[PDB]
Amino acid sequence: REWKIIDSTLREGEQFEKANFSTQDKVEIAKALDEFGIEYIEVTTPVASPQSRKDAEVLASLGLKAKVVTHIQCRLDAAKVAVETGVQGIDLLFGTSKYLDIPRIIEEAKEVIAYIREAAPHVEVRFSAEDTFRSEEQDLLAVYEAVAPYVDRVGLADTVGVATPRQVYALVREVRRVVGPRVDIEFHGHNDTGCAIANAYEAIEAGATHVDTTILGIGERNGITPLGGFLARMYTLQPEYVRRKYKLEMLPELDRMVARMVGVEIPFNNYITGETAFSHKAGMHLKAIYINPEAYEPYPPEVFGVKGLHYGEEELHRVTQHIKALADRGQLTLEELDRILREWITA
Amino acid sequence: REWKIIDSTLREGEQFEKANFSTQDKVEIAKALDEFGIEYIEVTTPVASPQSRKDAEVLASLGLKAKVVTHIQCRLDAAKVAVETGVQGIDLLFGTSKYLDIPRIIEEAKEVIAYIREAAPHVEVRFSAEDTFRSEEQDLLAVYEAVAPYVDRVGLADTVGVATPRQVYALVREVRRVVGPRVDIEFHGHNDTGCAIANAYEAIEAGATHVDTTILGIGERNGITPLGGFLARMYTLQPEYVRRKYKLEMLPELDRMVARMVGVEIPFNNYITGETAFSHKAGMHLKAIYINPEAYEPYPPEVFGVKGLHYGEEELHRVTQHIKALADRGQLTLEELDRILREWITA
Ligand SMILES: N[C@@H](CCCC[NH3+])C(=O)O
Ligand SMILES: N[C@@H](CCCC[NH3+])C(=O)O
Ligand SMILES: [Co+2]
Ligand SMILES: [Co+2]
Repeated sequence: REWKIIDSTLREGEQFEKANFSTQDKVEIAKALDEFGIEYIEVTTPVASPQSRKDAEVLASLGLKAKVVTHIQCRLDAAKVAVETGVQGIDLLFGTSKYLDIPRIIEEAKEVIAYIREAAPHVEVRFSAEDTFRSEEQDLLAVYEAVAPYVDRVGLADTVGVATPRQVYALVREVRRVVGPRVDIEFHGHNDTGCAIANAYEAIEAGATHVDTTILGIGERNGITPLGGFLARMYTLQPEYVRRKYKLEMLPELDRMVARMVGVEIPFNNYITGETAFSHKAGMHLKAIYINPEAYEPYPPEVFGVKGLHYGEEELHRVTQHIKALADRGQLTLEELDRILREWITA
Repeated sequence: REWKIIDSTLREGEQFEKANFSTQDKVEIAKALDEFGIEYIEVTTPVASPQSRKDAEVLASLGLKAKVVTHIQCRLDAAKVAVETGVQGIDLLFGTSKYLDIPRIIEEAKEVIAYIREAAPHVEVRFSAEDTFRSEEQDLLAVYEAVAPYVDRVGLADTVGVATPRQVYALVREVRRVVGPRVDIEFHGHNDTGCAIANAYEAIEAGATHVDTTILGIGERNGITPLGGFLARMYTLQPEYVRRKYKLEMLPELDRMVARMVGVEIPFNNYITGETAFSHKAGMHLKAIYINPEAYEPYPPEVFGVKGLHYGEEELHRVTQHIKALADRGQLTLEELDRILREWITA
């Protein structure tokens, strides 16, 4: 299974009690996420406020590799503002939750999608359900199946943080059946019941292609799938893939940056970067206690920076230039060379 | 599904880097867990060290309601020491992990079980696999099925913290098939891939009856299923059951007690008791952002203390005496009256 991350530090993260990111803070965060290799960066909807709009505009025009995306309600005026910011993708939200008129939902959606398709044909269109896991699946599938021919991606969002891993798996398989071969599936999961990482994993197991994370899991309440924890989960299953696509050794810089900005300490037990993530009580690994004589190690700390014509000339040019650039910055490490070259040499 | 908690703060928690509990600390912890309503309290094997043995003896003879249990390797000399401490249950460990002679395992097990059955017939016998989720299931099931007629409970332990929720579910269903109607199933899960709570939940979904937790999830590395997080997960699914069986309003006292003893701060985002567990950025719940006009709430903070002959005379006697005792201590709250009386009045 292949998959991509949608970072939400500048969307979900702004809901975190202590977050108040300046435009400079956001640029710093986005540049670091881009260097890390994150594929998508979602920002708070530009219709939220003048500053949300200004920040979306700045971030979308930074020339990042990562695609800068946003979200809107199903309103033509919101769509208009979002397109104007220059974002590369727009997620349209709907809700059918028991805790909240399907024909209206579908019609308003198609109207807005039609507008975006015409005004900005290059922009990704996504369509997602707020409070997915308190909504009746037949209502969800009805809406997804109606909109799927016209969108690039559909989204499931466990807004309230109650979904169980096997519910996420089941519903993702159902959505895949209904949207067909082309349409991708994104998952956004809150952590109120301790399932955000497990749910993100199970969505991928079931065929989802995109997962939302934030650095340190910051977000509304106890937040969403944390970047570090999610990477740990995926690294144990696909280590070569994960280590190739992301600069895992910079994880501690990302955690520290955000911790400093929002004024928290990294949790004592935080995935990977927490003080005790790799340690145990000296003297307590006793043969009377454990069968295996070694203290177990799920992954190594250093991986996460913790103490006839011819073809291929374009890639050769890019690769050699990139390696040279790293060398001249004093940043050419064995980790970098591995991730740059493994796909060319090994088979 | 009904189920019980095995607290492991005095077994798994002793592996936590910063833990060094005195005998007094352990008594304080065990008394608080007993008041909270935890069913089982597991202590480090008495064969580990003179102090482990002394502490097991003290805890097992405190007259707690909770059952004090321990673990051993499959050795007659270990079994002997464990029985002598007066513990009410003994878990025998085996390992078949790919990362570590089945006939030997089974024979040594039956020898030790036989000894315990004869020497202490009242003691619960449990039988558990170290590093369960890196072991071949056919090896596991072979051992479980051979020992099950003679034990009270079998255990699965994700020692290395790599199991996925659907693996836990599948293997638990398989174990249930093999051990039959009488034998219970316990689950112990590490959190290295962020799945400890989700895995504990899925084990229960599949038929498991016991789950290990520690306060704040302290333990080796980033620890195991945390008490608070697990209770949150279960409360959202079975709120009446959970609120009846445990004094949920004392959760903050338990988290604070352990945090103080081991010298950590409660994580900013800790389940229930963390600073931001219930909060969000003031002003950021915008109608432009969320469809639902209210900021979502998975459970209420106050629930967890966060800001012809006749029959039934014996229970009437116990209930009236208990309510009177609470009143005279100044501890008779509406929460207490609810959990004491709901099972008598409602139907
Ligand atoms: N924070 C929003 C995210 C929605 C994601 C939709 N792609 C929620 O929890 O509902
Ligand atoms: N801390 C031990 C617990 C074993 C539990 C067996 N009932 C482990 O992770 O393997
Ligand atoms: Co959210
Ligand atoms: Co353990």
